[PDB]
Amino acid sequence: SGFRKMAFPSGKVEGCMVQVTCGTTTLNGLWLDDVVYCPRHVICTSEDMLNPNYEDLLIRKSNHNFLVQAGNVQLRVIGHSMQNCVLKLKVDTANPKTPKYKFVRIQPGQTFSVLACYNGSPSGVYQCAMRPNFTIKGSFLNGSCGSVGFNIDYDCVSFCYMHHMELPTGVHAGTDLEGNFYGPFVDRQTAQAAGTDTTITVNVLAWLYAAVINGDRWFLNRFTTTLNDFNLVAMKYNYEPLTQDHVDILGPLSAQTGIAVLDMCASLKELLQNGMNGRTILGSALLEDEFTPFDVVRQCSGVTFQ
Amino acid sequence: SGFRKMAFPSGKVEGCMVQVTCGTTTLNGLWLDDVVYCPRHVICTSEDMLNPNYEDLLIRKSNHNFLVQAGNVQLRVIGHSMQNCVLKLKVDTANPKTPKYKFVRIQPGQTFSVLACYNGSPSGVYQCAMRPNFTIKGSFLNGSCGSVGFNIDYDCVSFCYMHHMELPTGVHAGTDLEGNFYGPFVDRQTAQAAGTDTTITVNVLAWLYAAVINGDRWFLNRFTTTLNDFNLVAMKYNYEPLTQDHVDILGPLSAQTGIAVLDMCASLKELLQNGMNGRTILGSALLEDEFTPFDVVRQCSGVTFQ
Ligand code: NA
Repeated sequence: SGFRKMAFPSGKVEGCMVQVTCGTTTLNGLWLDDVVYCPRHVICTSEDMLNPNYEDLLIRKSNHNFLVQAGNVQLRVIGHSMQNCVLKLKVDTANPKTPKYKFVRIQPGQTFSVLACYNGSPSGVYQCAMRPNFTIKGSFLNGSCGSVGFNIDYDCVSFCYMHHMELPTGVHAGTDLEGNFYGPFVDRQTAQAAGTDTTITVNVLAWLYAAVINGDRWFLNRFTTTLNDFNLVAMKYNYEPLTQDHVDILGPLSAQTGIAVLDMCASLKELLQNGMNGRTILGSALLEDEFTPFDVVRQCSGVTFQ
Repeated sequence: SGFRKMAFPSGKVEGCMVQVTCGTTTLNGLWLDDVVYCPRHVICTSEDMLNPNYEDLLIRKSNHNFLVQAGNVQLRVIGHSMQNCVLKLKVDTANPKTPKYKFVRIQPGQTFSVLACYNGSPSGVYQCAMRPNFTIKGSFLNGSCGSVGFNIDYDCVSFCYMHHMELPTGVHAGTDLEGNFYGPFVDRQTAQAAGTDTTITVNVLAWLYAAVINGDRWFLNRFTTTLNDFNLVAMKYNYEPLTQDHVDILGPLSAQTGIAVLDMCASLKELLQNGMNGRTILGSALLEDEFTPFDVVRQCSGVTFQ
């Protein structure tokens, strides 16, 4: 037993990380088959970043202006193209370590692992959630751009995130692997409003199920509620509305614990209205929302990869 | 910017994980060169765990009683030997993915990453601390036994932990890679008391420095303390005594932030006495003690591995 924030094993992603240099800018690229994927702002200086015309900046670059290094192997660039906010650098060599993969665009509230990288080399792996406002609360320094987020299902790597920027607020924004930003963000060093963020209600509930399974039960109460009643409370506390689809997703955890979702909603409601009275749940003095129902089932059943 | 509980990239360790089955018992092993290392209780049934004579039990076992799977391939056991609480299974094939490695015995309060595994298959990676009482608060399901803990220094994997036991109280006990238990624990399914745990003071200070570097400064004050007077208060809240060795270890973080160690101790003193009063530090409602000073420096300056 025990319950931890767990990242996917990073080995299949480590084998794909490369360094991309264009003029004086170096960041990270992802090498799958004979294509290297990286943030288009590799072609920008910090001056260009205030108001970049990517089309005109890219027209100045040839294949040989892109230095791509995989460990010590120099790759040769034989094509370049811009797709939305990503550059695709065609190289003359297939990555022999290419895992089975998919490109996926994740929904807000979904979790993924980030392999944080500098100069094409891995520094660390951590789990996070795509906030309802399509930001992530990461650990990204100067040079981390091109670091990717992913899920692993047995042998298949689903790439869902590439890192592009830090907002002035110190939260993180980036794209899917087709180069489309999550949220309204743009690859320009400018003031950018993220949404009002909200708590991922179905994730908090999943983690209350996790707590019961590990023997934390103090917050279980003799109340029930309705969806519409619970949702009036969720709106007051800036929690995402709960839908029947969310109830259906929680059903296996309901079945295990013998606690009907609406009874667990009545418990969450009392926690929102009364606070936690300085008590903890799974070693947290806050309600955690960065575990999906699928993450709680995975960690509580013992699913594996390779 | 941003600060996350970051694990080491796990690729080097993934290539070393195998499955070891002896009769009804399956757990994880570590394949380095032509040796597979695993918990010696792989030779025990649940029935045997009550009072095993390992010497006698190991005598009844033949090489071919040890089923070793490295993915789709079965390794041939040609040797079995006991070192303290680890079995070394000699195999006919050296691991071609053997990284540069050391075995190291770590100190209470030091941190490491765990590659959690089931039936030889890596399932996830997390960073934890060796508690002052030599337990780890992990996430370990039936058969996660044999999962290892490690650090990386440049190119060399330093293995420091193998998981052996889930204590009845729900924390975890295990050995160095020479099979010596951390703390007073034994590989017997028995009631075992863990010592009184304490909070890792030098780690909480390191994490307060990480907070300031990331723009969380509300807990700073213009109060002073001697090491001796801080320790009188730490003693009251079950915090480890802070030594000069500890103050010296925090010096680089003092130097970067311009906040004297004893000034940060004056801050922590205030935090223990008045609590956090509804406020958070780096997103946490509690004081975090699973970051070392070294962990904060390498996260905050973007150290990488190859
Ligand atoms: Na721990």
